Amino acid sequence: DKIIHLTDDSFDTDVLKADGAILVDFWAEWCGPCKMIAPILDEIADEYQGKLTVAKLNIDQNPGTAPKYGIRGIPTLLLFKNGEVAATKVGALSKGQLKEFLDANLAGSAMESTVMVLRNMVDPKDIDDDLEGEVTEECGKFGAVNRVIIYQEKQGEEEDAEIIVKIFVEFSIASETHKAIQALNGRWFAGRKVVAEVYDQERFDNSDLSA
Amino acid sequence: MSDKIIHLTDDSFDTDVLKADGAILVDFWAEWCGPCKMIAPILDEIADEYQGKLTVAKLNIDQNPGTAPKYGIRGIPTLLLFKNGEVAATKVGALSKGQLKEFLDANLAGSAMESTVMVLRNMVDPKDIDDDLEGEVTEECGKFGAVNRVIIYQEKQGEEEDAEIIVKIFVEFSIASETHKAIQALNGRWFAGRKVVAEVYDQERFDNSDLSA
Amino acid sequence: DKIIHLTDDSFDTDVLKADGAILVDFWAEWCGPCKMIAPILDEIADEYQGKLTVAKLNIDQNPGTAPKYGIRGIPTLLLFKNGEVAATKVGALSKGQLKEFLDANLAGSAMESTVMVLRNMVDPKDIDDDLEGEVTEECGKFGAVNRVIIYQEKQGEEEDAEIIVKIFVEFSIASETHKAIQALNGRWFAGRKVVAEVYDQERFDNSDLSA
Amino acid sequence: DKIIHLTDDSFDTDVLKADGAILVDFWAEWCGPCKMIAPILDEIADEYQGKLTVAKLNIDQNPGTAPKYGIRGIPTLLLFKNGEVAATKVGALSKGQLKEFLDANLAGSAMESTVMVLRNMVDPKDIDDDLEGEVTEECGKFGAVNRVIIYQEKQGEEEDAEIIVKIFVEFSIASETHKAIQALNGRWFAGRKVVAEVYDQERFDNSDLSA
Amino acid sequence: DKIIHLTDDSFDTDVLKADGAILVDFWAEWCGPCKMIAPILDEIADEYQGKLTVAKLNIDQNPGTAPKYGIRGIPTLLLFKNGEVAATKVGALSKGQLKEFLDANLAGSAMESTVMVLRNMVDPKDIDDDLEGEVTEECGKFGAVNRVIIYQEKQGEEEDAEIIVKIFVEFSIASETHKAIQALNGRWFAGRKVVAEVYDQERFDNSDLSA
Amino acid sequence: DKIIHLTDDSFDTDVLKADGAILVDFWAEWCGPCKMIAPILDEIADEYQGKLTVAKLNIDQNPGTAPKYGIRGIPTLLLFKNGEVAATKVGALSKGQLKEFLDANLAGSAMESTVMVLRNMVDPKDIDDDLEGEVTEECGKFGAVNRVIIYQEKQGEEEDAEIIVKIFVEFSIASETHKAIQALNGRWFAGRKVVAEVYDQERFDNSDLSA
Amino acid sequence: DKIIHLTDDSFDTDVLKADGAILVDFWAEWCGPCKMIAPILDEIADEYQGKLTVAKLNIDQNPGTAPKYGIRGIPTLLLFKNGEVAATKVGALSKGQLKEFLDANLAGSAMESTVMVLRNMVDPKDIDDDLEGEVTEECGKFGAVNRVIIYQEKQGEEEDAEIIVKIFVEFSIASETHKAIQALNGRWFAGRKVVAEVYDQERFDNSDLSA
Amino acid sequence: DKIIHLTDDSFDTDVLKADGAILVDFWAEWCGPCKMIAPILDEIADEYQGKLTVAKLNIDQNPGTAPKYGIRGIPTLLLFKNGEVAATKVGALSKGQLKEFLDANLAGSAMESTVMVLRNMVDPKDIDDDLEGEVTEECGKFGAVNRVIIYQEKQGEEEDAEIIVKIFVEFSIASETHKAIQALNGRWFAGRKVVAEVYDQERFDNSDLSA
Ligand SMILES: NCc1ccc(-c2ccccc2N2CCNC(=O)C2)cc1
Ligand SMILES: NCc1ccc(-c2ccccc2N2CCNC(=O)C2)cc1
Ligand SMILES: NCc1ccc(-c2ccccc2N2CCNC(=O)C2)cc1
Ligand SMILES: NCc1ccc(-c2ccccc2N2CCNC(=O)C2)cc1
Ligand SMILES: NCc1ccc(-c2ccccc2N2CCNC(=O)C2)cc1
Ligand SMILES: NCc1ccc(-c2ccccc2N2CCNC(=O)C2)cc1
Ligand SMILES: NCc1ccc(-c2ccccc2N2CCNC(=O)C2)cc1
Ligand SMILES: NCc1ccc(-c2ccccc2N2CCNC(=O)C2)cc1
Repeated sequence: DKIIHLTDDSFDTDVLKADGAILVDFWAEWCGPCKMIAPILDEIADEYQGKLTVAKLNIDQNPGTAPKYGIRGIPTLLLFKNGEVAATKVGALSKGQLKEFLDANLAGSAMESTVMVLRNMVDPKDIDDDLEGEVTEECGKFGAVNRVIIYQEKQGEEEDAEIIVKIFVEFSIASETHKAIQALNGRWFAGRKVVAEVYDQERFDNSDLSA
Repeated sequence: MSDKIIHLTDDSFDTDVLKADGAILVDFWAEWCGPCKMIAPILDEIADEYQGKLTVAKLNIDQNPGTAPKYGIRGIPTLLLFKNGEVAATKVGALSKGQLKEFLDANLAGSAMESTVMVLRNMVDPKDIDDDLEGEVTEECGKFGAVNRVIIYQEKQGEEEDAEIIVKIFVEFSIASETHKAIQALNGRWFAGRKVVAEVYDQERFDNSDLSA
Repeated sequence: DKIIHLTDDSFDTDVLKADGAILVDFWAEWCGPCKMIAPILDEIADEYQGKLTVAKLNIDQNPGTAPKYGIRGIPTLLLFKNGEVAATKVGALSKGQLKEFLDANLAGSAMESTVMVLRNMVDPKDIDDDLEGEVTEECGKFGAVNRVIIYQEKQGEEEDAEIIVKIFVEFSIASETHKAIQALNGRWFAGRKVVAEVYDQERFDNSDLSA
Repeated sequence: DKIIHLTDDSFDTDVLKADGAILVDFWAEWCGPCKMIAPILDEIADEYQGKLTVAKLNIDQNPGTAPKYGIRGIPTLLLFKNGEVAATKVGALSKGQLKEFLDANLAGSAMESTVMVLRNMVDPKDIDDDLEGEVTEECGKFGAVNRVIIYQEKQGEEEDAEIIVKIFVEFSIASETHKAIQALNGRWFAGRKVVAEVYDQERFDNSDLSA
Repeated sequence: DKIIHLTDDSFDTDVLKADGAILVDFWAEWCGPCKMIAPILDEIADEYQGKLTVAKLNIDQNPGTAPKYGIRGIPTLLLFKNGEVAATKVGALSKGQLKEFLDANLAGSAMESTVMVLRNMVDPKDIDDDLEGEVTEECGKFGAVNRVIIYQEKQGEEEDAEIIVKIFVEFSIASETHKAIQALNGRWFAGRKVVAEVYDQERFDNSDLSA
Repeated sequence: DKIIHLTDDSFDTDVLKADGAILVDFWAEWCGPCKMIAPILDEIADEYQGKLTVAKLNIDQNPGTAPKYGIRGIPTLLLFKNGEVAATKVGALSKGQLKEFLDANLAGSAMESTVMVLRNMVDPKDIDDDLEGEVTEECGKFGAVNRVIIYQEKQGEEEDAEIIVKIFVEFSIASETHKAIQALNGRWFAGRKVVAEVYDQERFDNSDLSA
Repeated sequence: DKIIHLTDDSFDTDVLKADGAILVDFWAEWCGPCKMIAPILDEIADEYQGKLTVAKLNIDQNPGTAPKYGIRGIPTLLLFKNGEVAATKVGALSKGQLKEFLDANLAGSAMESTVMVLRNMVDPKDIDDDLEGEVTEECGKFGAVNRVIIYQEKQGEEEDAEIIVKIFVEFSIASETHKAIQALNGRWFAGRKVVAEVYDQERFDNSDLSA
Repeated sequence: DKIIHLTDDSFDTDVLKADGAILVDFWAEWCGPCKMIAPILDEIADEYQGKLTVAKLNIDQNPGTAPKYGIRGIPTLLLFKNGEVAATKVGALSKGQLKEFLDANLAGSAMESTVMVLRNMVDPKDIDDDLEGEVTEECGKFGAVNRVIIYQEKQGEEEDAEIIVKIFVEFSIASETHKAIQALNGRWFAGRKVVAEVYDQERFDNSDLSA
C-alpha cells in the first residue's frame, strides 16, 4: 500500500530524514476515532501521491516516539517537511477538513511577502548615516525598493539584554523580494553569515517589526 | 420483497427500534402531511446510502396513535435517531438531504479523540477521604502507566441542603494508551464491596478545570 | 426544470387566483444579483416541490406587474399565499437566508402544526366566561386539547380600528389538529363561515399570535 | 421612575390605547432570568424615552392578562405599536440583543416619512387606467410627486376574502407629505371618510406595502 | 471591601456552606492576569452586592484548596451556589465578559419553563392506563395542565441498563409550574421521594426529553 | 483554453477587452500559496464555465502588468467584468471562500439600483434653474423619472479644492435605470464623455450622495 | 444661545464657507422626532463648544436648500467641514449615538493615510514610459516616495465607457502625504484642475485601487 | 497633565530606558484621528497613573523617531516595557478598545501557565535515557512535576539546519511553575546560560511544541 508503517527504530529515517512532506498518524487498534480516519488517510495517500506520504505509528507497539512530540490523545496527526514539524492536528476530522489542513500547511504560507528581513548582518555599533542608502542601493540590484528600516530590538526585559539589528527591505512586488532572498540568504559578508527571509507583510504594514 | 424502510407499528416498536442493532432513524408521519411528503424520497435515498450503518423506520401516527405521545411528539414530521435503545438525537420538521446527512454523520460519529483522563466513579465515599488517598491512587494507577496528576473531587448533587456528596477520582496519564489500559483493567470491578466505574473523561473539560461531567 | 415563468397576462391566474404558496422572483437578464440567486431558487424549487411553486417574472419582457407591487430594485422576491402577499424580500440572499425567510412565512413547509386558528368565528361583543370552556369541549371531540386562547387583535393603528377575534386551539399532536381543521373549516356558525386553519407552531410557542 | 407597573385592570388603557410603542415584560419575583433583565429594562426605558414606554406586568399579582396573550415562559417581552402586538421575545437576552430587537421594529418612528398612504379612498371596482394619473395631478398641489402606487390587498387566505385599495403617494421631501396629509386627512371624497397618514418610509423603500 | 479573604481552613464555611452565589478567584501576587482582574472584581462586588459575594484565595498562602478543583493556570474563577460549582472561567477577561458570565450563571436559565419534570416517582413496571389521567388530576390543583408525558428512558447503551420513568407535566403558564414544583419537590409518594423541577421549555417544545 | 495564459502583450485583448467576467491570478512558480490554489482554480474554471473565465499571469515571465494594478504579494486574484475591475482577493484561500468571493462580486451588489448618477457632465457654473427640468425631460425618454438631484461636491478640505456636479436620476424601477445607463454612458456631450452609472440605492435612500 | 439659525439665503456663507465643523439639522415644527433631538442638540452645542457649531434649517420656511442634499425624511443631520459633507444621519438618535457619530466624523477617518491619489491629472493617451519617473520626481519634493501606480479604470461595463487615470503616490509616512495634498489639491496643470486627496491605506495595501 | 511630550533627542532616555510601561502616541496637529484620541489619552493617563506612562511624539516637530519604528499612518500607538515593544495599535479607537488593548498588554498574558520551557540547556548530543529522569528530579525541587518532554527541534528546512533541544516541564499548578522559572531563569549550568520561561498552556495541551 501507499502508507509507510513506522516503528520507533525507523522513525528518524522514514520521517525526519525523508524528502517531501510526511503526514504522521499516531494511532492504536482500540481507538474509535483512529479507525474512523483510517479510510480517509488511505484516500489522502492516493490523492496526494507525489506531494505527501502518509505514515502511521502505532503507539502500543511503538511507545518510544509519541512522548517526544508531547502526544496526549489519539489520533494526533503531525505534518513534517524536511525534518520540521509544520503543523499538528489533534483528534478526528472529516476528509474535507483534513484536505484544507494539508493544502494550507503544504503551501507553507498564505502569501509571498514583498518584505524581506535581513538578520545577523550588522551590529548596533555599525549603524551610521550611510547604512540605509547602502542597503537601498545594494538591494536596488534586485528590484524597486519601497522602504528600508534599520530596526534595533532589545532581546528581553533585563537592563543588560542584547540589542540586535534587523534590516527590513520592502520591495514593490514579491518577485523582487524573492530574487533578493535567493541571492542573499546564507551569504557571508565581512565575517558574518546573513539570514535573508520573508517578513509577514501584514505585520510590517501595521508597524509590527517584532517578529 | 421486504422494503428497506420498516413500517413500524405501536406493537413492533419495542423490537424494531428499542432492541434493534445499530442506529435506527424513526420518522413519525401521516399521509396528509405536506412536509412528510417532502422528506419521503430523501429517506428512501438515506436508507440506500447508509445501508449497513443505519436502519430507516417510519411510524404512521394516524394508524399507530400510541407511540408518538410517549416521545412528546407534537408536529410532524419529527425524526428520532435511536442507538441501543437510547435517543441519540431529535429533529423536528422537514429538511434537505444535505442537512439530514449532516445530522446523521454528526450523531453517528462517536468520540473525536481518546482522552488521557480516566474518571473513577463510585469508588470512595467522602467519609473515606484522607491525606493518603491521593498517594494510594497514584501508586495503584502507576501500574498502568505514568500518572501526571490525580484529583480527589467532591461534588454536591443538587442545591438542596442535604444533597448527596459524591467522589470522583480523576487520573490523568501521560498518553491515551495508558488511560485505556487502566480503564480496561478497572472498569466494572468490585473494590471494598462497591462496583467501580472507570471511563474516559473529556480531556478538554479537564484541561479547563471543568470537573462537572 | 421546476421553476415557472410568468407573464403580465398570466399573472392573475398563475399567482393571484392560485392555490398554495407561490414565491415570485422579479428579475432581468442583465441583473448580476438575479443571476446569483438563480441556482438557489432551483434548489428551493426542488426541495419544496409540492409545498411551494417558485415563479419568475422577467420585468423587461413583462413591464406591467412589478409597479403594482412598488418594486424598485431587482431581484425582489414576493411570497403569495392564496392571493395574499405574505412577505417580501429585496436583493440577493444565501440559500440559508431564503430557507429562513420561507420557514418564518410559510410554517407548513417545515411541519404540520398542533395549533389551529379559528377566524371570523365570533365578534368581540360575543366573548364571555363560557367561551373558552365551550371551545375546549367542542374541540375535545377531535382529540386532547392543550390550551385555548380567545385572542383580540386591533386591525391597523387608527384609534377606532376594528377589533377581531382569533380562537387558537392547541392540540396534543398534529393528527388531532388535522381532524379539527377538516371538520370545522367552512362550517356555518351563527351567520358566518368559519375559517379553520393551521397556525405556525413556532410563532405560537413564542407567544406571537399576530399572523 | 420611567417604567409603568401595569395591572390587569389598567392594561388596556396603558397598553392597547397608548400612543407609540410599548414594551411589556411579563415577569415574577422568583424568576431568575426576569431579574437578570431588570437592570437592562431600566436602562432601555431611559435611552428610548420619547420613542418607547417600558411596562411591566407581574403575572403573580395580575394573573388575568398573560393568558390572553398566550404567554408561557417568563420573562416574555411584547412590543405593541398603537394597540397591535408588533413583535415578541421570550427569555433573557443581553442589552445588545434587546437593542437589535427594538431597532428592527422602531426605525421608521425616528423620522417623518415622505410617503403618505390613502386609506378607504376607493373601491377595487373603481380602479381604471386613469386613477394613477388623477392621484398624481391632485397630489401635485402639495409638492413634487415621485411615485403613486394603487395597491390592492386581499384580507385573508379564504377565497372570498375582501380586497381593499391603498393608494401610496411618495413626495420628494417630508414637508410636502405633511401638507398633503394635513389637507386630506379626515376629508370626504365621493362619500368616504379618507384616512391620509404617513407610511413607514423604510417599508415602502423596501417594497413592503402590507402595513 | 465587600471581598471575602479566604484561607484553606475557612474555605468550606465561607464558600461551600455560604448563602447565595460566591465567585471564588484563585490568584497570586506575581500573576499578571490576576492583577488585571483585581479592580474588576472590586467593582463586581459593589455592583452585584446582595446577589453575589466575591471571594479570593491566594494559592501561595493557601496551597491546599486549588488542587481539589483541578486548578492549573491562574487566575481561575469558580462560581459557587449552595455548595455546587455552577460555572468555571479560566484566565483573565474584560469586565463586560465577566458580567456576561455572571448574568448567564446567576440566572439558572434563560427562561422559567412551563414544563415540570417529576423524577423517581414511578418504576417502569408501575406504568398503567390510568397514570396520565391521575397525574393530570393531581397537577390540576396547581393550574391548567396542557399535556402529560410518561417517558421511559434507558440509562446507558448496555444490555441490562436501567430504565427509568420521567413524568413531564406542561402547565399553561410558568407561574403554575412554579407552584407545582414548590409543593411537589421532595414529597414522598408510595415509597419514594420525588424530585420535581423545571425542564428546559425549548427542549420539550422540540421533543427533546433526554435532559 | 478554459484557463487563459496571459502575457503583458495579450492582457488588453484577453482581459480588458473581453465580454463577461475574467478572474486574473497573479502568480509565480516558486510560490507555495500560488501552487496551492492552482487545483482550486481548475475546479472553478469547471463549475463557473460560461459565467467566468480564469486567467493566469506569471509575474516573472510578464513583469509589466501587475505594477499597473498595485499588486504586492502573490497570489492575488483580480475579478474583471467587461474590462471593469470588480474586486480583489489577496493570498490563498479555500474553494468555499473563493466561491463566496466570486458570487458576491460577479453579482456586483445585492440589488440593481433605480438610481443613476451622471458624472463629468456639467460644471457648477452651468447650473441654472432649467437644468433639473431638462434632465427630467431627457431621462423621461428611458422611463418614469421619480426625482433629479443637482449635487455640488467639494473635492477635499483644501481652500482651492475643485467643486464638481453629480446629477442623480432616480427612476421608478431598475429596468428604466439600466436603459438610461446603457443609452447614456460613454456618449459625448458638450465635448466631454458622459459617465452614467448605477448609484447605491441604500445610500441614496439615506441622503448619502457622497459616493 | 450657541445654536445658529439658517435660512436659504445664508446657507452658503454660514455652512459651506464656515470655519470649523457645522452640524446642520433639517427640521420642522410639526416633526415629532425633530422635537425629540432638540434638547440633545442643545446639550451637544454646549459640550462641543469650540469644536462644533450646531445649526438648524426649518424646511417649511426655507424650502430651497434640503433638495440640494437629497433630503427626504426629517430630521436629517449633515456634518459639514470646510465645505464638504463629512457625514449624514437620517432620523432621531440618542445623545450617545450622536456623540459617536460626531467624534468619528469630526476626525474624518480612523487614520491619516500615506497614500495620495491624483485624479483628473492625465488621460490614458498621455501615459508614456516617462510618467512614473516624472510623478516620482515631483512628489519627492514632499518626502520619500515608496511607490507610484499609474492606474487605468473603466467607468462602467458598457462598451463606450470612459477610461480614466488615477495616479497613486504612496509616501513613507503620513506627514509627507499631508504636505503633498496641501500643495497639489486644486492646482491647475496643462489646463486641468487636479484633485489630490488621501486614499484609504488599507484598500491600497490590499491592492484595491477602485475607490 | 500626566502626559509626557517627547522629543527625538529625549526619546531613548524617556522611553527605551523608562521605568514601567510607556504608551507612545505618534501624532500630528492636522490629524483628525489623533485629535479624536487626544481626550481619551488624557483619561487613560489619569486612570492608569502609577501603572502606565502615556507619552506623545509630534512627527512634524520630531521627524527622526517614527521611521525607525516603521510608522506609516497616524495615529499609531506603541506600547513599551523595559525597552521592548510590547504591542502596537494603528489608527483611532474608542476609550473602551484602548482600555482593552492596555489591560491585556499590561497583564502580559491571559493566564499563568503550568508549563515551563527550558531553552539552551542541552545539546542534542547530550541527550540520553537518564535526562528526562534527571530533569524530573531537579524540577521536583519546585513542586509536583506532571510531565517532562525532551523535544528536539530542527531550525529550518536546510539539510544541515541546526538542531536545538527544548525541555518542557509541566507542573501540577501555576505557582510551582513560577517558582522554578524564577529560580532557574538566566542561571549558568555547565557553561551555558539557560532560558526558563512560561510556555503557552493551550499550545502545549494541543501538542504544539513549536513556539
Ligand atoms: N504556519 C505558517 C502558515 C501560514 C498560513 C498558511 C495558509 C496557507 C494557505 C491558506 C491558509 C493559510 N492559513 C493558515 C492558518 N491560518 C489562516 O488563517 C490561513 C499556512 C501556513
Ligand atoms: N557599509 C555596510 C553595508 C551593510 C550592508 C550592505 C548590504 C545590504 C543589503 C544587501 C547587501 C549588502 N551588501 C552587499 C555588498 N557587500 C556587503 O557587505 C553587503 C552594504 C553595506
Ligand atoms: N537597560 C538599558 C537599556 C539599553 C538599551 C535600550 C534600547 C532598547 C531598544 C533599542 C535601543 C536601545 N538603546 C538604548 C540607548 N542606546 C542605544 O543606542 C540603544 C533600552 C534600555
Ligand atoms: N417489554 C420489555 C421492554 C423492552 C424495552 C423497554 C425500553 C423502554 C425504553 C427504552 C429502552 C428500552 N429497552 C430496554 C431493553 N433493551 C433495550 O435495548 C431497550 C421497556 C420494556
Ligand atoms: N486507600 C483506599 C484505596 C482507594 C482506591 C484505590 C484504587 C485507586 C485506583 C485504582 C485501583 C485502586 N484499588 C486497587 C486495589 N484495591 C482497591 O480497593 C482499589 C486503592 C486504595
Ligand atoms: N506630463 C508629465 C507629468 C505628469 C504629471 C506630473 C506631476 C505629478 C505629480 C505631482 C505634480 C506633477 N506636476 C507638477 C509640475 N507640473 C505639472 O504639470 C505636474 C508631472 C509631469
Ligand atoms: N501576546 C500575549 C498576550 C496574550 C493574552 C493577553 C490577554 C490578557 C488579558 C485579557 C485578554 C488577553 N488577550 C489578548 C488578545 N487575545 C486574546 O485571546 C486575549 C495579553 C497578552
Ligand atoms: N545533563 C544532565 C542534566 C541536565 C539538566 C538538569 C536540570 C534540569 C532542570 C533544572 C535544573 C537542572 N540542573 C542541571 C545542573 N545542575 C542543577 O542543579 C540543576 C539536570 C541534569
